[PDB]
Amino acid sequence: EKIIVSACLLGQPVRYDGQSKGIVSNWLDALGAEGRALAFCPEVAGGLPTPRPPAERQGEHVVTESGLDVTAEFDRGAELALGLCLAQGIRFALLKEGSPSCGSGRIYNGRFEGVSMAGEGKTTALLRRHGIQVFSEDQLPELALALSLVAT
Ligand code: SF4
Ligand SMILES: [Cl-]
Ligand SMILES: [Cl-]
Repeated sequence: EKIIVSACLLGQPVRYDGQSKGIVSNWLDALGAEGRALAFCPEVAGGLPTPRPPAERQGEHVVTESGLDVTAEFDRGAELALGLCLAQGIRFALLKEGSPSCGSGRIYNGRFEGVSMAGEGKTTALLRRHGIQVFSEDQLPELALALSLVAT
């Protein structure tokens, strides 16, 4: 029935630079109009401000370029995303690609050099570990299908 969605994909200005990543989708707009797309930002939920410095995963740690360790906030935001899914009975997530929290197919490599690698963010990894299917904004058709199959 409902899905959890990265708040930036819904146009909320919660990105590290205060920007949004609002996607153009008639389907996502309709889902939101029905009260079925729950906005959530793991980094803001975890206690990080907006704006905030860029961060990259370095294995299980998440750090900024200056070496500040923000894993505590990233892990809290991931656990709150899981908590919202369990409370609302959500089995699907639409999360922002490339993010150290929301990435699902790729993330930055931890070297702060603009290089991506195959991998997932901290929130995606925890949701997948608990049986929640995570799709990126590049997989809207697949997500829409997965949600429609259980409708009747
Ligand atoms: S943590 Fe996820 S939802 Fe929040 S701004 Fe970053 S990519 Fe978007
Ligand atoms: Cl960006
Ligand atoms: Cl990106």
